[PDB]
Amino acid sequence: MEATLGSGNLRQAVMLPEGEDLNEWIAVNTVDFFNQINMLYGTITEFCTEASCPVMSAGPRYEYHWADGTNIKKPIKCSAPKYIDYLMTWVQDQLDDETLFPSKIGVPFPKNFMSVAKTILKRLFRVYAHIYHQHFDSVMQLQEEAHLNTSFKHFIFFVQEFNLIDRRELAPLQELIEKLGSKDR
Ligand SMILES: [Zn+2]
Repeated sequence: MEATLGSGNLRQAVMLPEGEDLNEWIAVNTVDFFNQINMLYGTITEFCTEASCPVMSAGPRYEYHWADGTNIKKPIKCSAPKYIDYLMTWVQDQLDDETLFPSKIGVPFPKNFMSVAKTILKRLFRVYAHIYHQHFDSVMQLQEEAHLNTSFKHFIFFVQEFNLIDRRELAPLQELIEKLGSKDR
Protein backbone atom coordinates (compact mmCIF):
# COMPACT_ATOMS: atom_id res chain seq x y z
CA MET A 1 0.00 0.00 0.00
CA GLU A 2 0.99 3.66 -0.13
CA ALA A 3 2.69 5.13 2.94
CA THR A 4 2.28 8.79 3.93
CA LEU A 5 4.63 11.30 2.33
CA GLY A 6 6.40 11.96 5.62
CA SER A 7 6.79 8.43 7.06
CA GLY A 8 9.99 6.46 7.50
CA ASN A 9 11.04 2.82 7.69
CA LEU A 10 8.50 1.37 10.15
CA ARG A 11 10.22 -1.97 10.79
CA GLN A 12 13.28 -0.13 12.08
CA ALA A 13 11.20 2.46 13.93
CA VAL A 14 9.67 -0.09 16.32
CA MET A 15 12.90 -1.78 17.36
CA LEU A 16 14.17 -1.02 20.87
CA PRO A 17 16.99 1.59 20.56
CA GLU A 18 20.37 0.33 21.79
CA GLY A 19 20.62 1.14 25.50
CA GLU A 20 16.96 2.06 26.00
CA ASP A 21 14.75 0.36 28.61
CA LEU A 22 12.00 -1.99 27.38
CA ASN A 23 9.24 -0.72 29.70
CA GLU A 24 10.01 2.90 28.79
CA TRP A 25 10.03 2.08 25.05
CA ILE A 26 6.62 0.43 25.30
CA ALA A 27 5.36 3.39 27.34
CA VAL A 28 6.59 5.97 24.80
CA ASN A 29 5.15 3.99 21.90
CA THR A 30 1.83 3.36 23.64
CA VAL A 31 1.40 7.08 24.28
CA ASP A 32 2.19 7.67 20.61
CA PHE A 33 -0.42 5.24 19.28
CA PHE A 34 -3.04 6.71 21.57
CA ASN A 35 -2.23 10.08 19.96
CA GLN A 36 -2.21 8.68 16.42
CA ILE A 37 -5.61 7.08 16.97
CA ASN A 38 -7.02 10.15 18.71
CA MET A 39 -5.89 12.14 15.64
CA LEU A 40 -7.37 9.73 13.11
CA TYR A 41 -10.68 9.14 14.86
CA GLY A 42 -11.08 12.87 15.34
CA THR A 43 -11.19 13.37 11.59
CA ILE A 44 -14.34 11.25 11.24
CA THR A 45 -16.35 11.89 14.41
CA GLU A 46 -19.14 13.60 12.48
CA PHE A 47 -19.63 10.40 10.47
CA CYS A 48 -19.64 8.06 13.49
CA THR A 49 -22.96 8.72 15.21
CA GLU A 50 -25.68 7.12 17.33
CA ALA A 51 -27.60 6.51 14.11
CA SER A 52 -24.74 5.24 11.94
CA CYS A 53 -23.28 3.02 14.67
CA PRO A 54 -25.96 1.93 17.20
CA VAL A 55 -23.45 -0.61 18.59
CA MET A 56 -19.64 -0.86 18.68
CA SER A 57 -18.46 -3.35 16.06
CA ALA A 58 -15.75 -4.33 13.57
CA GLY A 59 -18.01 -6.20 11.21
CA PRO A 60 -21.33 -7.82 12.38
CA ARG A 61 -19.73 -10.80 14.15
CA TYR A 62 -17.33 -8.75 16.26
CA GLU A 63 -19.36 -6.58 18.65
CA TYR A 64 -17.90 -4.84 21.70
CA HIS A 65 -19.56 -3.84 24.97
CA TRP A 66 -17.74 -1.52 27.34
CA ALA A 67 -16.56 -2.42 30.83
CA ASP A 68 -13.37 -1.53 32.72
CA GLY A 69 -13.81 -3.80 35.74
CA THR A 70 -13.77 -0.82 38.13
CA ASN A 71 -16.17 2.03 37.38
CA ILE A 72 -18.16 -0.11 34.97
CA LYS A 73 -18.45 -3.85 35.67
CA LYS A 74 -21.65 -4.81 33.83
CA PRO A 75 -20.64 -4.52 30.13
CA ILE A 76 -22.48 -1.66 28.41
CA LYS A 77 -23.91 -2.20 24.93
CA CYS A 78 -23.62 1.37 23.63
CA SER A 79 -23.06 3.11 20.29
CA ALA A 80 -19.57 3.16 18.80
CA PRO A 81 -19.11 6.88 19.57
CA LYS A 82 -19.92 6.33 23.24
CA TYR A 83 -17.90 3.13 23.39
CA ILE A 84 -14.86 4.86 21.88
CA ASP A 85 -15.29 7.83 24.21
CA TYR A 86 -15.35 5.47 27.20
CA LEU A 87 -12.30 3.67 25.79
CA MET A 88 -10.14 6.67 24.94
CA THR A 89 -11.03 8.37 28.22
CA TRP A 90 -10.01 5.22 30.05
CA VAL A 91 -6.70 4.92 28.18
CA GLN A 92 -5.92 8.59 28.80
CA ASP A 93 -6.63 8.15 32.53
CA GLN A 94 -4.02 5.35 32.62
CA LEU A 95 -1.45 7.46 30.73
CA ASP A 96 -1.96 10.30 33.21
CA ASP A 97 -1.59 7.88 36.13
CA GLU A 98 1.72 8.76 37.80
CA THR A 99 1.93 5.33 39.40
CA LEU A 100 1.61 3.52 36.04
CA PHE A 101 3.48 5.86 33.64
CA PRO A 102 5.94 7.52 36.12
CA SER A 103 6.58 11.23 35.52
CA LYS A 104 9.66 11.11 37.79
CA ILE A 105 12.94 9.35 37.06
CA GLY A 106 13.32 8.18 40.65
CA VAL A 107 10.16 6.08 40.30
CA PRO A 108 10.28 2.67 38.55
CA PHE A 109 7.52 1.29 36.37
CA PRO A 110 5.07 -0.77 38.46
CA LYS A 111 5.10 -4.57 38.43
CA ASN A 112 1.83 -4.71 36.48
CA PHE A 113 3.04 -2.23 33.85
CA MET A 114 3.30 -4.63 30.91
CA SER A 115 -0.15 -6.01 31.72
CA VAL A 116 -1.60 -2.49 31.75
CA ALA A 117 0.24 -1.62 28.52
CA LYS A 118 -1.08 -4.75 26.80
CA THR A 119 -4.63 -3.98 27.95
CA ILE A 120 -4.36 -0.46 26.55
CA LEU A 121 -2.99 -1.71 23.25
CA LYS A 122 -5.60 -4.41 22.70
CA ARG A 123 -8.31 -1.82 23.30
CA LEU A 124 -6.76 0.82 21.01
CA PHE A 125 -6.73 -1.84 18.26
CA ARG A 126 -10.53 -1.85 18.39
CA VAL A 127 -10.73 1.77 17.26
CA TYR A 128 -8.68 0.93 14.13
CA ALA A 129 -10.94 -2.07 13.54
CA HIS A 130 -14.13 0.00 13.81
CA ILE A 131 -12.73 2.72 11.55
CA TYR A 132 -11.72 0.25 8.83
CA HIS A 133 -14.96 -1.73 8.96
CA GLN A 134 -17.47 1.07 9.29
CA HIS A 135 -15.82 4.25 8.05
CA PHE A 136 -13.27 3.55 5.36
CA ASP A 137 -15.57 5.44 2.98
CA SER A 138 -15.21 8.66 4.99
CA VAL A 139 -11.46 8.03 5.23
CA MET A 140 -11.28 7.73 1.43
CA GLN A 141 -13.39 10.87 1.00
CA LEU A 142 -10.86 12.80 3.08
CA GLN A 143 -8.11 11.23 0.96
CA GLU A 144 -6.35 10.27 4.21
CA GLU A 145 -6.14 6.52 3.65
CA ALA A 146 -2.33 6.71 3.65
CA HIS A 147 -2.48 8.09 7.20
CA LEU A 148 -4.80 5.38 8.49
CA ASN A 149 -2.83 2.59 6.73
CA THR A 150 0.62 3.84 7.80
CA SER A 151 -0.52 4.34 11.41
CA PHE A 152 -2.06 0.87 11.49
CA LYS A 153 1.04 -0.69 9.92
CA HIS A 154 3.25 1.12 12.46
CA PHE A 155 0.98 -0.12 15.30
CA ILE A 156 0.99 -3.71 14.10
CA PHE A 157 4.77 -3.80 13.54
CA PHE A 158 5.17 -2.50 17.09
CA VAL A 159 2.89 -5.08 18.70
CA GLN A 160 4.39 -7.90 16.59
CA GLU A 161 7.90 -6.79 17.57
CA PHE A 162 7.14 -7.34 21.25
CA ASN A 163 4.21 -9.81 21.02
CA LEU A 164 1.88 -7.39 22.82
CA ILE A 165 -1.51 -8.67 21.60
CA ASP A 166 -2.58 -12.26 21.01
CA ARG A 167 -3.56 -13.29 17.47
CA ARG A 168 -7.19 -13.96 18.41
CA GLU A 169 -7.87 -10.34 19.49
CA LEU A 170 -6.77 -9.19 16.02
CA ALA A 171 -9.35 -11.31 14.16
CA PRO A 172 -11.32 -8.45 12.51
CA LEU A 173 -8.22 -7.13 10.70
CA GLN A 174 -6.22 -10.34 10.35
CA GLU A 175 -6.38 -10.43 6.54
CA LEU A 176 -5.11 -6.84 6.36
CA ILE A 177 -2.41 -7.64 8.91
CA GLU A 178 -1.22 -10.60 6.83
CA LYS A 179 -0.89 -8.24 3.83
CA LEU A 180 1.37 -5.82 5.73
CA GLY A 181 5.02 -5.49 4.79
CA SER A 182 6.20 -7.93 2.15
CA LYS A 183 7.98 -11.21 1.46
CA ASP A 184 11.41 -10.61 -0.05
CA ARG A 185 10.27 -13.44 -2.35
ZN1 LIG B 1 -18.78 4.45 13.78
